[PDB]
Amino acid sequence: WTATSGSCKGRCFELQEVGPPDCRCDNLCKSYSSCCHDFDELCLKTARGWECTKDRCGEVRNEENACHCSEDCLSRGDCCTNYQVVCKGESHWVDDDCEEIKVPECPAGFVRPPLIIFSVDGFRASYMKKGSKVMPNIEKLRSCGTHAPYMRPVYPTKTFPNLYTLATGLYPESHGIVGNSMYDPVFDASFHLRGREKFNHRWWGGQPLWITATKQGVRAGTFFWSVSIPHERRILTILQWLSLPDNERPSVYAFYSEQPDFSGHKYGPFGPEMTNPLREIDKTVGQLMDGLKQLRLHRCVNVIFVGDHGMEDVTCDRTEFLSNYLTNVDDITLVPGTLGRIRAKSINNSKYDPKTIIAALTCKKPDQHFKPYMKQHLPKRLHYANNRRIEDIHLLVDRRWHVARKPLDVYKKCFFQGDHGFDNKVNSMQTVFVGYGPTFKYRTKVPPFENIELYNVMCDLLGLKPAPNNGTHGSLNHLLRTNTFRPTMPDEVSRPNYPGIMYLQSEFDLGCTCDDKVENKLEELNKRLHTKGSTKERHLLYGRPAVLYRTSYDILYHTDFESGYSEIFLMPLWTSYTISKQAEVSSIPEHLTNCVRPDVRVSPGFSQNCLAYKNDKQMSYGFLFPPYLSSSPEAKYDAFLVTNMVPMYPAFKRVWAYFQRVLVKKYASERNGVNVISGPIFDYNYDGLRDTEDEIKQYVEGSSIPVPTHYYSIITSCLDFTQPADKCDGPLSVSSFILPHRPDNDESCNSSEDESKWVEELMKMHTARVRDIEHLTGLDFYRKTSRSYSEILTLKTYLHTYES
Ligand SMILES: *[C@@H]1O[C@H](CO)[C@@H](O[C@@H]2O[C@H](CO)[C@@H](O[C@@H]3O[C@H](CO[C@H]4O[C@H](CO)[C@@H](O)[C@H](O[C@H]5O[C@H](CO)[C@@H](O)[C@H](O)[C@@H]5O[C@H]5O[C@H](CO)[C@@H](O)[C@H](O)[C@@H]5O)[C@@H]4O)[C@@H](O)[C@H](O[C@H]4O[C@H](CO)[C@@H](O)[C@H](O)[C@@H]4O[C@H]4O[C@H](CO)[C@@H](O)[C@H](O)[C@@H]4O)[C@@H]3O)[C@H](O)[C@H]2NC(C)=O)[C@H](O)[C@H]1NC(C)=O
Ligand SMILES: Cn1c(C(=O)NC2CS(=O)(=O)C2)cnc1COc1cc(Cl)c(C#N)cc1C(C)(C)C
Ligand SMILES: [Ca+2]
Ligand SMILES: [Ca+2]
Ligand SMILES: [Cl-]
Ligand SMILES: [Cl-]
Ligand SMILES: [K+]
Ligand code: NA
Ligand SMILES: [Zn+2]
Repeated sequence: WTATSGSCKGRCFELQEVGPPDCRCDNLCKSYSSCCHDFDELCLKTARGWECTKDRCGEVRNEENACHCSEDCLSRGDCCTNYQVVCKGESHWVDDDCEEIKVPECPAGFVRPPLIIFSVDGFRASYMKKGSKVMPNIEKLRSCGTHAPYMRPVYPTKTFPNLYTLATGLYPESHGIVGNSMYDPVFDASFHLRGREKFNHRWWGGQPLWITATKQGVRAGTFFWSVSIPHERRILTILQWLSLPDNERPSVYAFYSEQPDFSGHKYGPFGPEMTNPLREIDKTVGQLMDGLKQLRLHRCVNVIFVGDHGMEDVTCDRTEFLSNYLTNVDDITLVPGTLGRIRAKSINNSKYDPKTIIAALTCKKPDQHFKPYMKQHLPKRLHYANNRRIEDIHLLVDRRWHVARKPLDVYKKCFFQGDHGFDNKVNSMQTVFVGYGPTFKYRTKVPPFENIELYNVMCDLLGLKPAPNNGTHGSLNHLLRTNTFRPTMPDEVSRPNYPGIMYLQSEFDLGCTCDDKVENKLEELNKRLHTKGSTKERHLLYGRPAVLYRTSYDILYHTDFESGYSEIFLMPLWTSYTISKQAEVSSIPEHLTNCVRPDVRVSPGFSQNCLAYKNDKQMSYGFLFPPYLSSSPEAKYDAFLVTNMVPMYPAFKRVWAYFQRVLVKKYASERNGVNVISGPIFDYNYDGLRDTEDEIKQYVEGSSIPVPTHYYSIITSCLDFTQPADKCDGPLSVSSFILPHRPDNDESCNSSEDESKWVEELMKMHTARVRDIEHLTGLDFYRKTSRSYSEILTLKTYLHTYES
């Protein structure tokens, strides 16, 4: 109950929320049924529209007008945005030449350049080129400022997840807004876009920019705009706030447009009806820039033009129905559409079985347009699991499709021709970034980056210390003229041991055999040299990874590879090797098929053993440095050391062997050599973070050998592929993956076929950033290169997406 019979006189769009049941005049007032009686009359004026005309110039102020063309309007801060153009012979901002903004050019009393975030819903990356002819203001921002070819959203590629990631620098799993609808079992409550539920603070985790700003003495405008406030009035409201006195004036502002998403849903991304919404957004940008120019702020304010997600072609007829797969279809609740999430109708149902639901959804139809996953099995690059609001069963829906429970759900609740929410690597989901202003670079292209990075930059732009987030601070320094954040490499926590030969063969009782007894003085000194690190400059190109937690580990050198061998996990944390373009692939000789060799540098008590793998009927083993890429028959013996062995499901060994036997050499040939770092990952609680050993849920039967949840590889080469990987003078090129270590290949529908037909496709789905691997391993890579640390941070954030 509000008492809506106070007044908004002189409080229109007040910045501090006065508290119920005083009546409100800020702009959530609408969403709470709490506006003062006179809010519309006083705060939402519309008379005479939004543009000065020649006849209004010098008018007598009339306070009923929506905006003013009277002589006193600039000092009152409420002219129509085109006032100077119409009434003072000025040029529209868009008609002026691009002029570099080397320093902020701010009115007196401005302590720092303001930041305006101009967010556009559903603005697909390719609109920048395809609509260029009708968006002159946006094209000027883009060509004059700093821009990327596109910006990668987070998954799911929906509005609230992406805008709140923008505001927090957090993955949806961490901020809590994991979809446009959710259930929180702990709260026992449901969240929807409609409804008033979404306004409860309990949903919204992390620390959004406006709170970061306010805690550190920087004032913010509103970020949420009521749907009934027209765009022209949101712009005027921002410009009015910008004429407040210095002690009252915000430094950060946001403007939000429901378009072009709104029309894209109706008309598809490139429907003829989409030209007009693009024109209208551009005109709104024009109003802001002309309003800034009137206030002498157009060379003072940093503007960020950013989208939340793109838009794909999606129709009613491209819908998969769970009722075509399950019989029990009425025992589930599906969160439907461009993703699926499944849980039980009743938690009083003890008969509900995830495993049978998954099996009933797996490769059941030959052209099936969705794939089921337990959420812990989703590609780690989605970071979509560590939240109670994300249901254990997930469906990744093919682009251009929907999933629904039953057909009646689609015609008792055709219309739409566009939608979004797919995998965030999908081209049609990519969105836009432009930064324009004194702090951004001039006429600069930057590579595509992820929207989780922007929070740190926005904090830099405003002199704020960012709250802890998923960005990599420094990775976007290259966007900025000044206000760079000069990151420093994290300190190594554990220093390695460098063991020599300390154990006689007979001290080992591992139940291993190798056929390796086959006796020179030239070749005697050589082997010694290799075991002491003589080839290490070839195989370890970017220094040793730093271990950023407390543990016990050994560096082991070999002719063909170097490893960091964990005494706690009984296997390498990392294995590093370089494969030149000219390298030869060989087979595992017949006599060496089951060969495993004790490592006389490492104690029996810190070694794996062969017996465990023999007794474990489900578990086999593989090798991190592949025997197939041995430099010589003699070097090959090194690859069979027990210190190179790792636990692997037979089904996973199909993947791993094909990667090691065929793909590494392919990459070396295409990229002119590669450096490979491979190792295990343990993420049993699916939080994206290295497990401690007391979190491991599975071991090789009857042993203390932990079973990895995933295997990674980082594959680096020279960006200038005329230079070999091992003699690269300039920037690097990387691709990485985090393959799930699964006992079946049920994820791959074509896995009964030869590996040449499915393995590479799996690996692409599980592409990863180096930084993803860093979080999962507590390692820090690229410690010793020629390159600046900011560049390396950019490289560590790169994702190879394999889109056309
Ligand atoms: C992306 O970046 C983010 C942000 O940097 C990273 O997330 C951080 O990870 C940290 C490590 O996991 C984590 O730290 C823990 O937090 C506990 C304090 O928590 C509250 O306070 C903060 C600060 O204001 C707040 O942000 C938190 O927010 C969560 O809480 C609610 C969820 O209901 C939501 O409002 C919000 O969305 C957020 O949810 C998300 O995070 C939680 C976990 O915090 C998830 O469960 C959700 O799914 C969702 O993802 C909190 O309100 C602190 O209590 C923990 O301490 C334990 O462990 C330490 C080890 O040193 C030790 O001292 C103790 O043993 C202690 O153990 C005791 O508690 C145990 C666990 O309950 C118990 O089992 C023991 O036996 C003991 O009693 C811990 O420090 C930090 O909170 C999050 N921050 C955020 C915002 O998510 C994220 O990791 C990054 N992602 C990647 C991939 O890098
Ligand atoms: C998205 N949105 C809506 C909306 O969705 N309205 C419909 C749901 S309805 O049914 O109520 C009508 C209204 N205003 C906004 C803008 O919100 C933002 C803008 C930016 Cl720039 C950032 C950042 N950084 C963050 C946000 C929020 C979402 C975190 C507040
Ligand atoms: Ca949206
Ligand atoms: Ca973990
Ligand atoms: Cl916004
Ligand atoms: Cl959703
Ligand atoms: K076995
Ligand atoms: Na399969
Ligand atoms: Zn939409």
